[PDB]
Amino acid sequence: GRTYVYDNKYYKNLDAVIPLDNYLVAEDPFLGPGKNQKLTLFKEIRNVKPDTMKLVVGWKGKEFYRETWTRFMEDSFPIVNDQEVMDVFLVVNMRPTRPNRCYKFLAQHALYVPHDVIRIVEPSWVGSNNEYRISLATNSFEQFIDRVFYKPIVYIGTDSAEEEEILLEVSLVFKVKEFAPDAPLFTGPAY
Amino acid sequence: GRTYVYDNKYYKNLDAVIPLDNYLVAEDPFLGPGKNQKLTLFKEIRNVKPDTMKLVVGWKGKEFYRETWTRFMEDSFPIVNDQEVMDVFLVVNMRPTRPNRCYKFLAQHALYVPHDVIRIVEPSWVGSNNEYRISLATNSFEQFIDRVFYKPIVYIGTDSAEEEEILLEVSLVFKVKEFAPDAPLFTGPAY
Amino acid sequence: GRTYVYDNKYYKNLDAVIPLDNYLVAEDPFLGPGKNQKLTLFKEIRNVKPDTMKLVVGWKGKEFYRETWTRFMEDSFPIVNDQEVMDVFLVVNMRPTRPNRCYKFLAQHALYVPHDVIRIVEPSWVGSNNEYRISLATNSFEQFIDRVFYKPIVYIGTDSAEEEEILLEVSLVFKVKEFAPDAPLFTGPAY
Amino acid sequence: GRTYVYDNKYYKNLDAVIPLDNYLVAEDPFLGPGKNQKLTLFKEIRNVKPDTMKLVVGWKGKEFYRETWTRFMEDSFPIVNDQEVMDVFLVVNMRPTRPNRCYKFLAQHALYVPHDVIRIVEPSWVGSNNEYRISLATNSFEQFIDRVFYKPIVYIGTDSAEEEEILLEVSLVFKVKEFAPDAPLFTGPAY
Amino acid sequence: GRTYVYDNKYYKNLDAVIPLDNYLVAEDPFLGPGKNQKLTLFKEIRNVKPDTMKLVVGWKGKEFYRETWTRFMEDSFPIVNDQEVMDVFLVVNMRPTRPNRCYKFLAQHALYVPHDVIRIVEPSWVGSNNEYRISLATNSFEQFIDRVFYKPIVYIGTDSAEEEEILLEVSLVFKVKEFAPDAPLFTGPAY
Amino acid sequence: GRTYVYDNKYYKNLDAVIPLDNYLVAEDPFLGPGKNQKLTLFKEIRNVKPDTMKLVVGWKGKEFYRETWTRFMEDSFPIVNDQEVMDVFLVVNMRPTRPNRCYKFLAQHALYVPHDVIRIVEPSWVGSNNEYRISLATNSFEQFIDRVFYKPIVYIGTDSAEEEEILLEVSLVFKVKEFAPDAPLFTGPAY
Amino acid sequence: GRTYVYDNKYYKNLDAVIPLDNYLVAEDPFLGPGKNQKLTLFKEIRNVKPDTMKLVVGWKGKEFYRETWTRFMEDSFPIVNDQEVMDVFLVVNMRPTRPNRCYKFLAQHALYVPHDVIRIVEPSWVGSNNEYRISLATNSFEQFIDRVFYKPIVYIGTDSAEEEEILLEVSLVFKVKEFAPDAPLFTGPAY
Amino acid sequence: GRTYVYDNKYYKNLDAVIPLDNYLVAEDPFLGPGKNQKLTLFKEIRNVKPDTMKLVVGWKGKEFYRETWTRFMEDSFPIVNDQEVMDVFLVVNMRPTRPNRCYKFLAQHALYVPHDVIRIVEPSWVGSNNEYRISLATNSFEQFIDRVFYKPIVYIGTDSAEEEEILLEVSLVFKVKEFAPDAPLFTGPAY
Amino acid sequence: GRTYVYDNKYYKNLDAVIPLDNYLVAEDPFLGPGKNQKLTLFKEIRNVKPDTMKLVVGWKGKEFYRETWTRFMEDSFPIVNDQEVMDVFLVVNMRPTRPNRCYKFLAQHALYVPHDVIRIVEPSWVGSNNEYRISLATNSFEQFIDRVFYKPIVYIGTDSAEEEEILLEVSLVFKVKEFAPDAPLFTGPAY
Amino acid sequence: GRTYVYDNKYYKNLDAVIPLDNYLVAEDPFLGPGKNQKLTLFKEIRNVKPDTMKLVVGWKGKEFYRETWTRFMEDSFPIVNDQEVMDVFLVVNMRPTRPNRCYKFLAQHALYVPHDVIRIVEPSWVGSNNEYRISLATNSFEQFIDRVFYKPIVYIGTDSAEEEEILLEVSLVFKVKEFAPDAPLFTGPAY
Repeated sequence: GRTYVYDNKYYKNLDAVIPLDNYLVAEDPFLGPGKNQKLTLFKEIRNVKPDTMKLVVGWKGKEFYRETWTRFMEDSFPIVNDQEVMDVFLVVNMRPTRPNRCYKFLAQHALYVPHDVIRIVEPSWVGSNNEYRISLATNSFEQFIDRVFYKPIVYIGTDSAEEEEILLEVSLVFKVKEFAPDAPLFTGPAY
Repeated sequence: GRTYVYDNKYYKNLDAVIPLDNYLVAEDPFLGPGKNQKLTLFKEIRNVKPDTMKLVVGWKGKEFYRETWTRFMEDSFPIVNDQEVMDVFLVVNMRPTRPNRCYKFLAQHALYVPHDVIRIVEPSWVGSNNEYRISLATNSFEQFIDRVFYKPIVYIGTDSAEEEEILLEVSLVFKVKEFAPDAPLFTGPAY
Repeated sequence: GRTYVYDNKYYKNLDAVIPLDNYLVAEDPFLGPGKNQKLTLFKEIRNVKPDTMKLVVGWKGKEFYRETWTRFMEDSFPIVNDQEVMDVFLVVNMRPTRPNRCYKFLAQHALYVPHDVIRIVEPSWVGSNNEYRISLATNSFEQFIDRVFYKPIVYIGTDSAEEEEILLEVSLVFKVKEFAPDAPLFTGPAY
Repeated sequence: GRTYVYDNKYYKNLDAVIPLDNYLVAEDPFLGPGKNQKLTLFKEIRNVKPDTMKLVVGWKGKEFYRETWTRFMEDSFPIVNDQEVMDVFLVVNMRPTRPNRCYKFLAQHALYVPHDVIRIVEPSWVGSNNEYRISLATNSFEQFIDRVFYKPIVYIGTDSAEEEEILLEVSLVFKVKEFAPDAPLFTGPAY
Repeated sequence: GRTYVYDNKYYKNLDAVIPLDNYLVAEDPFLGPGKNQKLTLFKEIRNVKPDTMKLVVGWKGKEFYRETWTRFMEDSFPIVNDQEVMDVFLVVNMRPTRPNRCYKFLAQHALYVPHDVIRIVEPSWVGSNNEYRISLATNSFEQFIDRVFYKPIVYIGTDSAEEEEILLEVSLVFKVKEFAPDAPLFTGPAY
Repeated sequence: GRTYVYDNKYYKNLDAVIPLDNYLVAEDPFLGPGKNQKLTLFKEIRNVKPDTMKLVVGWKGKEFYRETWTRFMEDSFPIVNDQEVMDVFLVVNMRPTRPNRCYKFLAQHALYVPHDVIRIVEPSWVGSNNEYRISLATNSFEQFIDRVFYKPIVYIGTDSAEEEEILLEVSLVFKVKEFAPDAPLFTGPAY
Repeated sequence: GRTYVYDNKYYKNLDAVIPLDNYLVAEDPFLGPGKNQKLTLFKEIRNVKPDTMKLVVGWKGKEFYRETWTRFMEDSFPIVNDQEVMDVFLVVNMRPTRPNRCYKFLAQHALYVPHDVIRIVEPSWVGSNNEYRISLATNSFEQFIDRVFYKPIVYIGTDSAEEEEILLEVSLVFKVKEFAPDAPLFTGPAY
Repeated sequence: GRTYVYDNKYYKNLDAVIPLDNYLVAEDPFLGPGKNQKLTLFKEIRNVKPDTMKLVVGWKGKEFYRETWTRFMEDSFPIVNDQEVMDVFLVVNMRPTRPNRCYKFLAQHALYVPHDVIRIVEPSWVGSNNEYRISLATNSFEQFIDRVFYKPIVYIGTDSAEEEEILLEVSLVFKVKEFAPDAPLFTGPAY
Repeated sequence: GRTYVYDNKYYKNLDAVIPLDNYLVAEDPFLGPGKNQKLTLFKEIRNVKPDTMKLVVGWKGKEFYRETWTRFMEDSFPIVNDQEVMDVFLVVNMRPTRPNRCYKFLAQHALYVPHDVIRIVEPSWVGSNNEYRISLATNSFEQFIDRVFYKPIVYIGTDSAEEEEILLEVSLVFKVKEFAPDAPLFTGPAY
Repeated sequence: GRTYVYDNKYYKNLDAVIPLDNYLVAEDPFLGPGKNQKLTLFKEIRNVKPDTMKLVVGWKGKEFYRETWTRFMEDSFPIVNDQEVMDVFLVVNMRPTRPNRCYKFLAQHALYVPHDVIRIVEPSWVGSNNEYRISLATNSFEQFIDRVFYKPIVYIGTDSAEEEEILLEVSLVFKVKEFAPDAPLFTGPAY
């Protein structure tokens, strides 16, 4: 948009001259409000037979809570501001250990000792990001137990007609709402 | 895609030669993971006056729990594997008893003795499948009570300007996550 | 569609002669079933610095519950029919106090004394309706406390590179399911 | 169109969420009101020279009326209900006696002894159904004559540059308006 | 479509390799079967006032029949073959006597002495061909009267807001079905 | 654009989720900067023969300047602010005196006694607004002459094949750039 | 296309009323002129390492000619009519022995003892039909040698990053031009 | 594209201001490089029965070579420049002897006495140009034999269900590459 | 476009085988013929009230000419070739001093002491480049005055409903037509 | 494709939720199977008159074979693996020696002393790559002659109406099928 004046005659550039409302969709939590904090717990290789699923993790509650508290605190310390853990996601990331394989990943979870191997029965189909993301929603682990999110068990399979070797990566993704005051950090003594 | 070789000259068939990412949508529960188990409880005929809704079911808690436990166990026994009831849906299926009628179904629920007849006030509009699906989330019924999902009441109406006779079918649809081990059934003694 | 008969020959007007199914979307609560009841609590002017958010409301629980019970009962009395409060939304409506300003509103909530001023960290982006709507789900306030929804705190900011004066309006929007019987109101004595 | 309720939140399926008036055209009589009754009178083979048409039928009035009354009554008896003959169509169906011939059929009618062979002069062009349909609108044939539709003569040709052998089928198609009472047939004596 | 053979390999040119059914429409009579014979009777100039129509022709029956028989026979004699007059159309062709005029022609007919001037009342609108075509369906005129089509009267107007001078041409268009035998004309004596 | 929060899960409305540069064009002066002031000078009826143009105005310079100064000053007095006459347009507005006429207007101007009637020779074609707009760029008329825009002559014709009566309206349209200070009008004495 | 006549008025159905030339392409031989005769010679399983190709067939000329003559004659005898072998294609059909594998087949041929294993160097890419088709153009095998098409060697590989087990089927496809006289087969003696 | 200059301001006309790469196709030989020379050898009428083909030409080699040498030399003499016969095509042009016939032509060739009549077995389908073009690639005929292109036999049929009379025209089309020097023709003696 | 020859057969790549005229538009002067020379004169900050415009520059003629001559000569010296100043543009470039402001710029010019502040009356609307470009068309400044383009005054405003602080940059853009001979620069003495 | 689980409710990202077969085309040899080896023989400048072609190369057979053997062996030695020369292309690359010339290249070849200059007669048109590619399909040159591809002559012209100077580059492009065993190169002695 450009203007020119020639003896009270004005010029402009030619180029410049030339239902669903009732519904809502949820925002992706990792893309939505709050910070993302990924704590990778472990790696695992499983070989899965067709029409079966293998147990990914079989921790007792005390071990799940010890691993969660330890890893979160070791990574986060010092917690400098008031913050809220909006949610904790158990993330299972899958990949083939072999190239030139074409199949889809299958998963199911639950929130006694679980079966190591189960048959596929109406599973959840894992998308192309090959990740199954499960919503699970102190000074010492002792105080964490004294002051009293679900303990997950997960099964992974494929829709393949042959045995498949899978590499699994299990993580905890924390959704954190940080309340950092409009206050600077000063070297002591302040002022 | 076809290939031909004629004296080091290669040939191929002519025919062969010639934003929203931030958001999520929930999967339909009946189409999603887990098995579907429909227990039809009863059939009912109601005549509904314009601008009114009639009570479909007025069971006491003890009767709702007796009917649910009895029908589920009678249908399922023996429960052979570890399983989880993900959810229980109260399904109300509606149909006109007369042909050549054009109107939409209206519904409302709640989770003292309820009114048999109420006035329509900002109802839920039932879709073209003519079904209103409400999420409600042992050895004897006694043990089921001893070990301690909501008790629903439902109203059905029409947007019709005349009285309408409706046939109602009330069911419980269970969402079941079955954990069947990779283990066969053998005639005893095994091996 | 018009028909004419001329000596057993029939005539008609020329003009008359000439995947996504697996998923669900939630209905907007204010547009969906149940009545809407808006109780405006107060108005507030805040001046917000770039990259910061100011506290909108810092009521103690007892004050939040006193304000909610008082305003709801004063507005609703007499409650003539059986009704259910489906949900309570804390609505924060924002507007600039100045014209010719172009920026987007930013918000974050939480359900000790909160900080008056915080830094913007992965906030929720407020849409073009300039409203942040938070789901929060007796005879005297004493009976309301004796018989025992969350207490919200909200921060508002802008993505502006300059200081901005904002006018805020805080309301409670109640979602009400009214069960009005098919019964008239008669002057006493009835019949 | 499917609806789901989860704790007072409503869901719907995504797929369900996503001049010439001044004029009239006549309805095809065979497709329009009234029954169709086809009485095939005869078959005929004619060889037609280019630019000429041959006489299909040269019956005297008395023979046309004898053939019509006889064939209609022999086919229809007993006429059980009140009925009206809306119209009578003389239908001439044409086909080549040879395969691999490509030409169009030509026709002309009239309602002294007619010429057997005439020259083509501004004829009617027969369509791809190869049928020329001409609208022509008692106890004994004697009573039919005593109580007193036109007698047709028809010529058929081709636009071919060679002699063509044609197979002709001549029929009478009656348009019948039946007035069958809402009354059953009982074995005598009735009741 | 071209084909080439090179040592049992076949080649083809690349370019060669790459509801309303229930209704009928009448064919335009002048374009349809039968010959057209135009007998122009006379020319006439009329000046028509806005919202009025002037009488085009006011002949007595005897004059209409004398003019028709005389003009048809004078033009046609000798009638060499058997023929049928399918129909007679009274054609009124209109044109402005002045250039640079923009208006539409209006017409009405009827099949006592008629009024010379009438008011326009729900007329027929003449199309862009500026022609109003009305279907009207011996040795001496005496024999034509002795052996015993309607006598038309026509009014023409305009939708103009001023007086308009119109040139009218009145004709009779005959639709003739000629039955010319497949027989030559020989100089006498034949053979 | 609407936002909802349900237990740290964020929601948005579905509808909201879903060369020539080198050249310039002049702005229409009547639509462009500066005020418009129309002084209608006179009305005139002319009858124009085909292929000819008639003189609209034949004023001497002194009369053109007297008429312009008088009409402008009589209309404008008092000139309260500093202003600049950017341009003066001689506007000739044309219309037929008769309805139902279809032709285009033709014009030519010039800035001895002119011919009253000229032949059409490569004229300017007047557009559908039927206006020909010609750019022409004190206390007493005497001072206006003492202190010392062109004097126009205009011809109007038609492309019609007949004589046409035209109604002409001749005006002067002034383009005025007003410099009104940011100062109020006070009743004397001020303050 | 249907026609109707009503009192000399004709009716028709409404529905019926409403560069690269310089070049040639070769016809697919199996789809083109001449009969197809497939003689399957053998089946073979090969395991191919990434970036390598394995020899499919390493027959001496005498063995290739013995296998070809024997299989063709055993299948064809008696050759009842004059015929011409237009061409002989060596067809190598490939398939994975495992499901859920995604890769493309690679091939190369040649028309001393060949290497069993070679490296992939600018190969021919096999299309989606997984077939590599190579054009190769008596009473006893002795007479076939006495009266004196090329002897092929073929390599097959994949573009896979892992070792792949392939099932190969090697065939000879004959293109046969049969000249069967217009003469019947009679039981002897004829006539 | 037009340019105008008005006092250092430049003007231009408004109208002026406003995969398959890996493959080759052969050029049609008659449209491609080299001259075309058509020598028509003979005309022939054949009547072909359905599902049969008739022999077009049954010349002995000596006759084919005599006819070819004689016709080529008689037509070409004197051969004034160095030239190369790129190819010789046997062209068979077909046409029906009767009008109003719709069928496709069928052909087959071969390069003992051949059968006059054969059955159609997987023929070549002749395109809409009705031509079958077969590539066949001295001072006296004696020298042509002394110094030592194939001898063709051709069959023609139709896909017709009746007997068809065909007119055949057999030609030889020569593809000639002429090397005419950049040298004039002078009357002797030159210079 | 690629060509291949195989034994007199030619190949080509497949990919290669597959009103307003009456008017003119002016070319943008800065993009059109002649060089551009920008002499920035000064920077200025103005605060403009809604519905008002502030004076940008109020130089006397002698100061405008002194500033123009001085700046042009200081920048250009030495003028080595014959050149023509086609035009001089007064360019006023505007920008807000604050971010997050949305309004359009308004301007007016004129070519006594002018008012510092005027009311907006039919202004020129400044385009998105935020520039108002006004066409204005020796050895010492004394000689420049002795040998004898307009002196501009400019007002700038906004369409804003609040007071706005604007940063203005005033420049002179010269359009220069340089006539540099086809002659080199040599160090003296030449040759 | 991303999946989320919230209390047995499954979520997916919205974005993820939303004839010629009978013919073959030859693959470009330089893009198809086998390696490419370009041996540039020489450069040449020719001036070609309109409607004429100049001889590019006039080598005797012995010189063509000496140049080919020498250049191929000098470039290739040592030939380390078994290889097959699939084809040899004579490539003539053309370019103008002058800029701002617009014409197309013309070519013709042949496989006595040839004329240096010939007239253009039905040539091959060279495409936009300006290359004419002609398919032409030991220890010492003596052994190459002792053990016994065509010798080409090429003419180049233009469709220009003036004389044109052309730069020509003549090369031999070899198509090589390398059979490199799956065997490494070891320093002697191996193992």
